[PDB]
Amino acid sequence: PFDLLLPAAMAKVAEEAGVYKATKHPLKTFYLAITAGVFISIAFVFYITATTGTGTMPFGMAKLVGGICFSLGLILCVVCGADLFTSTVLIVVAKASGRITWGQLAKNWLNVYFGNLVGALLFVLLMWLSGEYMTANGQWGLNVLQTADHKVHHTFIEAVCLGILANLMVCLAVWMSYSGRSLMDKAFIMVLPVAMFVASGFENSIANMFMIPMGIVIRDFASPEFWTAVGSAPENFSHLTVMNFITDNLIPVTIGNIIGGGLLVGLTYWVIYLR
Amino acid sequence: PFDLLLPAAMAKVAEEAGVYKATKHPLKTFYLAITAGVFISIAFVFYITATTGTGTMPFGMAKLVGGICFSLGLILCVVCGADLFTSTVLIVVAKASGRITWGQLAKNWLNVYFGNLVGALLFVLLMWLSGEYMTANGQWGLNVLQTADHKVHHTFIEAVCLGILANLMVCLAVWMSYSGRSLMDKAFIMVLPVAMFVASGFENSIANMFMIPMGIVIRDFASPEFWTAVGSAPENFSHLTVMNFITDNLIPVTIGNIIGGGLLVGLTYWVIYLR
Amino acid sequence: PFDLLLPAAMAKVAEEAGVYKATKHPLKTFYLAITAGVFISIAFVFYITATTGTGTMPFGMAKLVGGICFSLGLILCVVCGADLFTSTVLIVVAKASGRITWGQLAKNWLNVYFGNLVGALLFVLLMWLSGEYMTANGQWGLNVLQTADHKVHHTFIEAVCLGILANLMVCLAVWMSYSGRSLMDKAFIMVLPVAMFVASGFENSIANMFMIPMGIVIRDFASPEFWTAVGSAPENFSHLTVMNFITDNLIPVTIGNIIGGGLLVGLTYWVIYLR
Amino acid sequence: PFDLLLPAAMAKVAEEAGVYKATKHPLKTFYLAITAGVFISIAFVFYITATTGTGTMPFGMAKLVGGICFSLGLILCVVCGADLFTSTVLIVVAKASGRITWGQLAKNWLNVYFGNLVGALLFVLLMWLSGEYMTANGQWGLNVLQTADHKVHHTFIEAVCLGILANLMVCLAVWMSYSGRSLMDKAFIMVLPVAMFVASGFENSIANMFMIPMGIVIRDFASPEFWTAVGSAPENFSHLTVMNFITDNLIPVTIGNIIGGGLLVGLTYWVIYLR
Amino acid sequence: PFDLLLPAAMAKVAEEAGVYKATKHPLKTFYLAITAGVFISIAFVFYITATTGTGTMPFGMAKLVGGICFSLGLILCVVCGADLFTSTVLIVVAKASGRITWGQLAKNWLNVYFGNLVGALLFVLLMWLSGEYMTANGQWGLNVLQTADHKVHHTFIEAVCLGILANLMVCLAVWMSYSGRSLMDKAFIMVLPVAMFVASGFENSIANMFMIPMGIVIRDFASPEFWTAVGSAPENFSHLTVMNFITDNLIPVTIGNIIGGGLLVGLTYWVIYLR
Repeated sequence: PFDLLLPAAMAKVAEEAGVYKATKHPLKTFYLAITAGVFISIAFVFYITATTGTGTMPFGMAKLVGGICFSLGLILCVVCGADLFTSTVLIVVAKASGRITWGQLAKNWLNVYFGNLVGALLFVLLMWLSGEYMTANGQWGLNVLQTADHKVHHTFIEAVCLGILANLMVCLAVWMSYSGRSLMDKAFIMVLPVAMFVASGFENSIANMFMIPMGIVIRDFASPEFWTAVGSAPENFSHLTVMNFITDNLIPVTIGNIIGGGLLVGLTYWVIYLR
Repeated sequence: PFDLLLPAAMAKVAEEAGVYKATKHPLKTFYLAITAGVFISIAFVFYITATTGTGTMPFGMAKLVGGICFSLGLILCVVCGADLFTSTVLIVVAKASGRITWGQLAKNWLNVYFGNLVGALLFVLLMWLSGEYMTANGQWGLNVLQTADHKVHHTFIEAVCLGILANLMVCLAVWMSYSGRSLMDKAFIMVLPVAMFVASGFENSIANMFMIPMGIVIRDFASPEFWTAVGSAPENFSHLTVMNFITDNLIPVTIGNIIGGGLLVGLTYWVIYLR
Repeated sequence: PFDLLLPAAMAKVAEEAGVYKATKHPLKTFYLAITAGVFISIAFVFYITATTGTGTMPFGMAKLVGGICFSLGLILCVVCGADLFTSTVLIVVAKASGRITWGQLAKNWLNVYFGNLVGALLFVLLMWLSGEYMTANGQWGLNVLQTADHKVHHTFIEAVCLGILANLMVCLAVWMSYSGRSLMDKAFIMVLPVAMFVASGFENSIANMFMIPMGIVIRDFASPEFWTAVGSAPENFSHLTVMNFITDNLIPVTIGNIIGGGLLVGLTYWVIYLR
Repeated sequence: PFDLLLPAAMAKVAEEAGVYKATKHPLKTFYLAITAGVFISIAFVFYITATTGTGTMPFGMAKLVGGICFSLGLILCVVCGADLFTSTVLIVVAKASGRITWGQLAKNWLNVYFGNLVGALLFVLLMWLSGEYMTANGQWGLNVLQTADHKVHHTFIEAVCLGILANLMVCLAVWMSYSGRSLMDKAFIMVLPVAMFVASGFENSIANMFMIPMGIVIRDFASPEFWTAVGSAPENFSHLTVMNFITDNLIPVTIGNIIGGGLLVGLTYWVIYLR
Repeated sequence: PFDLLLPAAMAKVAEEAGVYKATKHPLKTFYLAITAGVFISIAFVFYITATTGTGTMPFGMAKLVGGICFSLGLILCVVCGADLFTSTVLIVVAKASGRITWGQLAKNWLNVYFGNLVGALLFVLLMWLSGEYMTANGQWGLNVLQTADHKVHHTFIEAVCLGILANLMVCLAVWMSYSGRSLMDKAFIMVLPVAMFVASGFENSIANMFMIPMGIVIRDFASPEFWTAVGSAPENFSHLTVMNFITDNLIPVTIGNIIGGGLLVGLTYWVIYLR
């Protein structure tokens, strides 16, 4: 009563949440994953808006403010009960406890991944129809294009490790929020961990599902006035391809996400406490 | 007790609030809508004051600070119980639940819209009688004029999508505040979502009801000293017309507001939880 | 229990506080008004200290930081139970409810006004005896002089409307703090509304009771070294006169304060809820 | 329960705390005063570290950040139960109530003053042995020397009034923290009042007990490399003398501290409420 | 209930936590120490990311932001129940109380130290495999190298005193967090004390266990493109050697850590309260 949960109780509520999320109806899970993807896309839009025009600003300060803005998406995911893949990886605790089977875990992960992708694509369509890429004389679109272009230029091991580091922070934020008992203890304990992985540049698969397709759409369908304003051409971002997106980024970053989240946070604390 | 509300309880308190707001007396609803319009105009005044003179400042940082300042209006609307149209669209949850009829919804929406417009006009009159447009050697009035001029230059589909995105954030902030149990959990969970839509540039109909008429009034009745100080002439803002305001902005942004708020937040969560 | 007060309960605690404040002993009211004036003078000293040297800083950011600093005075007034005139105007709710008479209201308002003036003068004497006007090579005194000089150059209608807007924000902050149940919900819900009216430039009579006499004292009794450092002369601020202070500022700003506070916040919510 | 304390209860808990602190064992009081002096020295070290290199930064912003950093010391003093002289002056409430005698008050004040001085000297020794004065190519030591040099150049009446203003803010912060019921309401209500007196330049005797001896030690025992880096010589700070420290600063600032704290905060509220 | 713990209760919960941590199973202690080292490495990564490119920024502001970012690691250690050596030194309270023996204390300290080192090395390997040292055209790696190089250039007495000061702040933050009763009172009371020791430059042994080996790895295995971008050569950091790391830094900083933490915080408060 009125007290923060101790780590053992944190692990037991994590186990219970894993069982609850794994036993939910597939259609409800799909809808919640769509909302989670929409929230993550909202967070990346805030990040891009905040970090626009900060070239003269110091690198660390601008990235820190961008991460503080980006934490809104995962705060929304936690508060609104949406199913985010980075958070659904933590059902490995319930899997190890034996309360859920491997088939339930596989179905939940697939459903949440697909729903997150659908939500990210829907928000990409909305963002493009809004005309946001011409903000600040095209600097918003240029920021989107540069952010997307940088993510497609990583090695397999580098992408895997970046995904491990990103899902480490996301699952640590979720685990810490498990201790909170109010809307504020479950939101303010989650700004710094997310801001770390956003400012550092760690790669999140769900966030990339919004980022890279947005960059591809802007590279393809931008008006010539946008290119004239930004002083660049589409051939400067030729590497922004769907196949390159899925191959150079999606698979390695996703594999790193599983390895980080449900091996370095879920399983380790299950071993420490719930074994 | 002492715990944040779970999403199912959040949806049920949203339904109950919708029924309560739809069954209120029309005169009380009109007065509360007037207060809500006054609060929204207060928020836009804070935004304009904060963002004045930030041309040299980075775009994202200045817009983020402006949004943080702007969140005060919706915080006031939630705390003081005022009826804001962006929030009254969420009575579609109670409509879908069957607790209220279509006539009640239509009457509530019309009354709240009219009251918000009346409150915005009253605060426009107060702001003009205050002489605030000559602050910082006319940079306050110039900021108001530029903000109003930019909003009148959007396509129908772009305005509709911008309104969808704005009401998405507003209704998401309201839905998240439904989880809080104190004045602080119902205020700090609402700064970031509002700051997102303010910094990004998403269009809110109620906020525009204060913004654009203020710009028209300043364009019409400004002293020649103000124009000399700002180095511009009224013909530079010829497009700032009442008919252009209602046609290019009000109808599309309002339609986008309904489509965002009571289709992408209210109905989706009613389907997920209250069906 | 553990929950924020609903607007009806907020209005009833406002009514009860009005009755309690109107029925207090006159000497206790005088002492509390003196403490309130001291707190308001403390807030203006923080504002001046924070905004010193921010000429190169953007206008909005500097004024926002100054308002955040200024909110300390009204936070102190609320927490410590001091009687501030901007807050005592809200006893019009209890007057309309019939719990107090017109004579009690008049006596309370006069006593609180006189006590606030006495406290502001005492803090002016303390500030002058401290030697603070020579801070930053006289930039503190120059900031005080410019702030005082700008306030004496407003029309009657402009001053009345500025006072209306200022007391609107002050009474709205008090009304919102009525909802809070802890020291933090009653302090953080009060920073933004005060910061708005401070950054915008709205005129508060009690704050001006410290500001303008301080400027007059500095204009009169400053050392020639201060004038040499600031590169100005007393004849540059000839308009800073006590008669000009009371006539151009005190009466119109005070009348606007009553019209804002106990007509646009107190009476409107009494009509909505307590009628 | 769950509610902030009303001013009458705040005064009664202040009286009870005064009796408790006055009736404590002298050795425990001495140890707690040593810890309080260490905490105050920690706060001044944070202030110096934060304000180092901020010459190009605006005066008010840099001093505000320095005060926010400095509030940590008094937050530590309140949370950890240390006996700080600025806080022990408030036992005048219990003295006026008759619960403690004059001898107890005198012994408590002397013991706390001596313990604070001993703790400040111990932290001065630790800071010198750490080698911190060579941080940022000697700018840390130069900041310490300038801060110490400015404090030794005040008139008796100016020093007395500055001490009155400083202890006013410190005792007001303590009195406001008496209302809080958790670690957060007793810490966040204390940042702004302390930041005011730090940013403004009001003189605290305990803080000066760390500041000035540190400056004397740096002036005496600095390496010639430090002087070469800072581009100055010890003769530029000849006035930094122990006798000048105790005569020009310690006695007047301390007398102002008593007059502020236990006449303008303690006795006034005892008269208002506890008489 | 709902109230912050008084200092006597703070000391008794510190004693109980010491007994609990000293009586835990060695393998669980090792795993928790590994997680604590990972969290500390995460905090140093945030610090490096935040402070990258802030050469033009004022020294104090940049170091303050870096410390605010760095506080995340110790917040994670407290919330997640990890065993950090700087925190395990406080079991000297339980040792003095007689509840645990000297052998238990020695075994706990050795196990926690070894686990922290293993976790720091694992995160060093992950950081190197991520490729983070090429961020901002090698400015991230240059910041890491400079931070590591500066720490290897301290005298024995200076390193001992810096460790004393660092563990003072860490143990004071832990002791203050013992008073909090929620996730927020146990996190926000811990940002300022950690930020102090990070901004000032006080040396923490566990943090150095991540910092210096990372610098050695970057100095050894960096690509020539990184050196070309940063405009430097490995011979500029020849002193970055493992033997120099353990001799010039590890032993003196660790000894200072024990002397600070479990003599100046644990034993002093045991003497004041628990004797």
